[PDB]
Amino acid sequence: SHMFVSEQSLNGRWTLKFFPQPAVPVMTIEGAEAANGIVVDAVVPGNVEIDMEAAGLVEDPMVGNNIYKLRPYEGYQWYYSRTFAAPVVTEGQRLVLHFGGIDTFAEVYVNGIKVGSADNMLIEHDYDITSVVKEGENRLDVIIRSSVMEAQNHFLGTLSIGNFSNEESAPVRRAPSTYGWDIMPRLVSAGLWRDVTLRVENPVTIVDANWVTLSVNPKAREASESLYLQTRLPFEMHDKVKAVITISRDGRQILRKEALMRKFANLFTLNLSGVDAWWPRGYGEPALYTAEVSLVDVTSGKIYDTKTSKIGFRTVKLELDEVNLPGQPGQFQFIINGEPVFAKGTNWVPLDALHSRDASHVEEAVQLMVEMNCNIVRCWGGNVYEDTHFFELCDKYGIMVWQDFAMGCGNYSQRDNFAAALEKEAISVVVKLRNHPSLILWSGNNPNNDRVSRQVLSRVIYEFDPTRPYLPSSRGYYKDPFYTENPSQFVSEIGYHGCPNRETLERMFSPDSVNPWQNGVVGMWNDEWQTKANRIYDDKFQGGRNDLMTNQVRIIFGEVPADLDDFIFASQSVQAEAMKFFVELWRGRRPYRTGIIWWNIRDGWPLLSDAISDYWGGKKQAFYYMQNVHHDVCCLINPAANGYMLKVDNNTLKDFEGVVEVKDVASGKQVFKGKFVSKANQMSEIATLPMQKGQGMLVISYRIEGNEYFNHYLYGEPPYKLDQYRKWVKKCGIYEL
Amino acid sequence: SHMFVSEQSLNGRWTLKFFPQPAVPVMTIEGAEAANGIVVDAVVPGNVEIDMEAAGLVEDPMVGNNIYKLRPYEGYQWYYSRTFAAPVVTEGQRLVLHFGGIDTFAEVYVNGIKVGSADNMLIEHDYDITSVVKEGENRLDVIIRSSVMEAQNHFLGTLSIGNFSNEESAPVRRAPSTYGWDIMPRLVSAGLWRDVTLRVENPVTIVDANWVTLSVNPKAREASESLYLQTRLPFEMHDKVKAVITISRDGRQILRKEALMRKFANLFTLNLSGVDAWWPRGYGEPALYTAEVSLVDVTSGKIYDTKTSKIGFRTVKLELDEVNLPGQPGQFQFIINGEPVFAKGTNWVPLDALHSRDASHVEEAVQLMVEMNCNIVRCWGGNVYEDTHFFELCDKYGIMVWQDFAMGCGNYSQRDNFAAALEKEAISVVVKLRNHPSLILWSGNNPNNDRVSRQVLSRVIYEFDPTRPYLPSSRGYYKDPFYTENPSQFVSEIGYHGCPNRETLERMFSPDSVNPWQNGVVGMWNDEWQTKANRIYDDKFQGGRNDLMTNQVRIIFGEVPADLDDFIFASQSVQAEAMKFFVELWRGRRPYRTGIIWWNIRDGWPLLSDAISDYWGGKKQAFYYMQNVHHDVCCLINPAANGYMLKVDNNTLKDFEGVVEVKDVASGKQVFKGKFVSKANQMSEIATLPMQKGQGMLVISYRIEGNEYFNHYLYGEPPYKLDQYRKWVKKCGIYEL
Repeated sequence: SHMFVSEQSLNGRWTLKFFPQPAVPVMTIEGAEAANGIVVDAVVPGNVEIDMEAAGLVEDPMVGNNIYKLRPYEGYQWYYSRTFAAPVVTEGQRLVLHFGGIDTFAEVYVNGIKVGSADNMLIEHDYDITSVVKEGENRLDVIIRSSVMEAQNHFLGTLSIGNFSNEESAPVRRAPSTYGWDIMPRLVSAGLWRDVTLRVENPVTIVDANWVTLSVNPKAREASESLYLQTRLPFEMHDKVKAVITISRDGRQILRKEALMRKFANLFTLNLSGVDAWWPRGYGEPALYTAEVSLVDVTSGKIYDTKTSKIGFRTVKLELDEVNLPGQPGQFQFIINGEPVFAKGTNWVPLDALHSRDASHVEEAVQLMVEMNCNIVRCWGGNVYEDTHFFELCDKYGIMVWQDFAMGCGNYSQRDNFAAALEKEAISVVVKLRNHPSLILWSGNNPNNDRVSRQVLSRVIYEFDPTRPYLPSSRGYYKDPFYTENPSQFVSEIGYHGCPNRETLERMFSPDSVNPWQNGVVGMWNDEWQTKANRIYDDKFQGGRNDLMTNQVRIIFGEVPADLDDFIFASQSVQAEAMKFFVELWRGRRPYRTGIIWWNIRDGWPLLSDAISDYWGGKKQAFYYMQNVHHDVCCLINPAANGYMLKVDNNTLKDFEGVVEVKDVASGKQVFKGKFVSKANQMSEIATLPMQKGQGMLVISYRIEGNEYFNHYLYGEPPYKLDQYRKWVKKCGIYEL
Repeated sequence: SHMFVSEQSLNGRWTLKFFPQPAVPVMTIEGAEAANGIVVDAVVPGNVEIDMEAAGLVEDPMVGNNIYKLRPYEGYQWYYSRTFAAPVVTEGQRLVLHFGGIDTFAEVYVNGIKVGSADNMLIEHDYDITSVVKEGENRLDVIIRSSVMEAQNHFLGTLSIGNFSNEESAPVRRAPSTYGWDIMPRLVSAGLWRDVTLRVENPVTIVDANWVTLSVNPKAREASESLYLQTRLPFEMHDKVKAVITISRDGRQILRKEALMRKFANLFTLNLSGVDAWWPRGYGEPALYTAEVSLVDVTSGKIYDTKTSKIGFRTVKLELDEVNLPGQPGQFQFIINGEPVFAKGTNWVPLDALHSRDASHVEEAVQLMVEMNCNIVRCWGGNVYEDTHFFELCDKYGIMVWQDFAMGCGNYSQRDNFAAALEKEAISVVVKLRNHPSLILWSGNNPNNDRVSRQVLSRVIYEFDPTRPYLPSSRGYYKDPFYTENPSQFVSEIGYHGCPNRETLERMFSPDSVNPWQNGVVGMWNDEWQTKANRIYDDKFQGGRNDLMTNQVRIIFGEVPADLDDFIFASQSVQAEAMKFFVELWRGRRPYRTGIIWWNIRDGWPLLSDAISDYWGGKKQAFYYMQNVHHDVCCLINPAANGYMLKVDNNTLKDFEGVVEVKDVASGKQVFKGKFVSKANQMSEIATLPMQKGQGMLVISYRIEGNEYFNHYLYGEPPYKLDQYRKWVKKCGIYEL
């Protein structure tokens, strides 16, 4: 919330004219209107493929192999055009044209006069159009050119070629996943994918309100909060404007401070009483306070500007362990408000290949994490930066955010132009997000002499966010020593394949391609299944990523099921047991293990992937398994040398008592029953259970403070029988089918 | 070989107009034609002094003191002018004006319109003149200004003044030796010293074909070769062009791979069978393979572009030792294809002061190294970068190349402008030479905080050549402890003075200046002998470098001879014994000693220097002495504590058996005869020979695999008798007089 004098939306219907980009790209209005192209109605915010599908010119890219039919448009130009009424601009005021998203390389014109040249799809773009606006009807024209073709204006270094990120992505500032990944389709797309507004500022305005938590005392309910305020202040207004700072919660005023404005930039330290600290989920309440600052004329009482946001009193420290594998990553632990927190959460991928539809999915997607009880989320660097509302939800629901700078698999340019473009991007995104309490870490996500991670991004954090840590860098049987003997205290990007629900299969695949076994030969994937797992370019081959699902089914159940529903249950049960085991293994091996960020919670396209819920919200079996091992206090079973260790993990700051009962599901015999005391913020061992004979499943039934919780442990050695496994799950009564 | 649509030569007769540079340098065509100057016929490629000498305006600078008469032209401007027919350029095609060498600061005009500004004589210059070319006769005009005068456009730091490299050389990007060195005349010169061509490119063209040897297995006859291909590819041509990669040898195809072009930049890995590794001389064959890549239309079969070059499957590592001297000079060894190689070779200096005649000397000069059996050559930083053909010869003949970035004695600018110019130069020369297997190392030749060596040049290698190492930094009696107790494992830049042959003396000097003793007083050099020493500026003085020659003759032979022919044999024998001892000393002290690069093999002006062959190809006595101690397997004698140690060195990967016989020349008495086993790639000790009485010479005769090899060892203590030494050489029968 930033109360300008006025904000007028330019969202709505525009005119979109597209045409193949000639050898000399079109950059002027005259050439854009003279170009031979097709004109359709467009929607802003949007993507050009959405407007084309509305016009009936492209088929639904979410179906079959229609994604490849968008290939020719990667070399097209896109000419947005509309008219707007000029807002009222009195003397001294400034008129700002704001684009939250321009994908990507575009020339912006107001009344035929160029006002800006854009080169980054991940950050905002503001242009002062005060001197070009006219009375009455005005013209806004944006000529976008081909992003793929922009790559050929650069010479790539050796290490920028041959990586998993496309070479076209290396020299340009766009979301690397747009060019194609293993979990994301190739849809470069284009268009104005976020809001376009007209803002009016007074000569006295708030440039930036930077809120920084300097100290927090959760027990005394105190906190010292700093406000680094920067303003535009004419000298005639010096000593005549005052800043009104207001901290409040639920309409109740906590603190109010007034200070005469004697200079454009000031630091205000607010020592607060009766305030609670912001905590991630499990460790306390996500206490948020409304922080408002206004510039008010001391005489007339005129309000020149107001900046409002919800802050959280919180400190973060990244404790790098350097005695146990100091050279290996993952040897770190987050310290929030002085307390070591164990992290459990998901990786955040694109919400949609057509990123204009991201905002409409943020609410549901964040609700998936709230149901899952994640206390952390790592926003993948192959994706765009999410908008303010996503971080607001993470503030409200107490989910810590690990933000990677937008860089993909590979090494990047060491030269001045890429550094200047990346520094401009880093300064923009940091200034935008640095006041959210959920944000806890910046990551360069990269050999260690790399100018980008070890200089440009680090230098921006040093000057513009010194209170948040910066990290310059980040599949057969789940019980393989590759997982069970992994030394990483903090593991991340750990996934497992799982077939989507049949309903999703029948919706993304053509009816002939819904069954995966082309010509009935099991193990052989038809061309549509191959595309939906994701093939980036239309190549005709057999095998690849799809062979993972089948291989995993054989390892656990001996044979691949021919029945499609039996194959879905088999594949989803493998993903469900594997993912649950990984979380239980890291939680059970505290205090050495410090966190686990799994991959991933939600797909951004109808796809066969490692996600536990698909693009249309269809939750796989893994989602419910994971849900029962993400509780604040979770009773679990880990393998032991001569049996099974029954443990109870506590990701809170309070102690708990309860009773746990483990029994074999097939025989009903009680293996253990007793009271347990789970001390706060630690793993507590209950009892070593004797080894069981053969295959089977144990059911864990525990109750804490009058609430019933359930879990299970599959013992024995695979291959198991799908029907016996099904019958174990059904008699266990925890999960459905 | 880069098959453009067409390449039309502009070499030949041009018009040259020269005039003194006024205070405001002429930079436009109008001022160039208006300036009062002299017009002569010129030849491209060439130097302006060559054109003037053809016009009878300057005397032969290679004779006497005529080099100083070119001084006034250091302040002149040079106006090249020519007409050319426009090549055929169809739609989409691009016309490129290519200059392989512009010395140096020049404004390039095509039809009166400026198309480029040049500021570096060491790299190519390409200008897209498509938009300025006209049908029919076209005009090409180049206005070069004074290089010396360009220096006064900069302010020099303290450490750039007083060094041995000229202050005029510090802020400009030219060969530092052009301004004067101890072994090179001061001839700044000017001109288009390399080819000028017109190239036509298709819209689909090859930008760069970077070949990199990823792994080699010399005994399996296998190797994995990577092709980093960058192209220009219009989007309409995406998915419609294929890359045809062809590895072959002697017209026999080894591998052919076709790949559809889906993006402009790709990495192709070629795992090859039946291929041999490239080895330096002695360690194996210089196996070269023809690597061709073409961009072919999949439908029409049209070939848009083809890039062909001869590659070599080879790996290189530089093993830096620390157990010994603290990262001191020489404490390293080259590891080629996993085998530690002992380096023996020469420093490479300018082939000509008028560098347009370099190319005409490359064949003969490389053949000097092949006759010498050098396996390495260090291209000196005071020289220009050699062209493609010189590296092709080093590929063909198995001579490793240690390339120094062009930089002279002294510290350089730490500011942005010089760093940006050097980065552009490094990027240009690295991309040009990074596909030659002979190229083995890049060197900054620089204190440890220097921006140039420890940042600009290092960052370019890190991004554009990560498979080649980068090194940020590089008497009287030859038995003085200064040499015999030198701790450098890899010695380099080690030389000894030697008077040239008499024919070179009679061709360099005036007939009265052929004898060195002015007015007959022995030891006093006339003004012409002083000039040829090289003396950069015409300052009259006695002594200097020339006193080194006489001093060495006195130490070894007690007195300098009066007869010029006896003085030549005395000075050349000193140089021959001194240089031979150095090579034998380093070869005999393996494995601690890792290499020796001596100075030098050839002169690039008619000069009195430490070279072992002069500018006109006259081999001094040292050339033949050296040739017999550069054999792949060499029997040598080193001094010992209580005698002499007969050793045999092996710079190959094979074993050799033979018989060696050592006997005193004067007497004829056998001192030793026996069989030896020279094990591969090491120094092997044969026998400790007993100490001999007084002065004399031992002759070493060894036979290996039915071949005849010879050497000798001068024993005793100087001064010797020049006649007695000559009788020893004549009775040995090895060397002539």
